[PDB]
Amino acid sequence: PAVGVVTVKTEPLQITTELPGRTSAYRIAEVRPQVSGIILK
Amino acid sequence: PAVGVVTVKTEPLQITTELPGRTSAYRIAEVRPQVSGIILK
Repeated sequence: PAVGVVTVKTEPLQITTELPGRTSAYRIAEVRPQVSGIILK
Repeated sequence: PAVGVVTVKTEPLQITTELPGRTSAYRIAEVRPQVSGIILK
């Protein structure tokens, strides 16, 4: 009986959440006419 | 034992994005009355 052995200790682990998501500008503005009428150009 | 083969001949490639693009009118501008009231003619 001789086996490869790895004695266990405390190992700091920074592995953490890998979770979902969607992305957005910021920077996610719009252009809304504040003056009404016909678009000339 | 002979074998069919083909030597290389890369270098000339043209790739493109082909797909059913969505066409649209150049300028539509539906006519939305600047005024209220009945439609005469």
